[PDB]
Amino acid sequence: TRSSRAGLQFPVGRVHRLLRKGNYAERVGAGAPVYLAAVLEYLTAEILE
DNA sequence: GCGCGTACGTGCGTTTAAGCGGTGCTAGAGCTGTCTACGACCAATTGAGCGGCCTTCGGCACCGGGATTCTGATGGGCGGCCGCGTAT
Repeated sequence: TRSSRAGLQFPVGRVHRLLRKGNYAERVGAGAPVYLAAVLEYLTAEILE
């Protein structure tokens, strides 16, 4: 389930919703919620340490 | 302020390559046309997430008890007080 299937530490089923409610393009590409959680986690980790 | 030094502006001549308009070629943008996959939407169920509320062990810095070391009144014995004092 999202983190699982994706294999990330970030919420994949949270940024998908905001990107569709922000109202960016007409519909949303399937690519992004998942990809978009990934880089975010990556940045998150780069600072903490 | 002043004074020394030199580098950077202004000139001419030499030189080098942009800009002009001439043609040719085909690549890659733009259009166009059909399919269908993927995202929005509506539904119903489920647990991740937020407020509300209070947890426990480890680490900084203040602490604890027991043997041991150093200071003080005590005391017999060898010496010195020279000055009042009794005896012949």
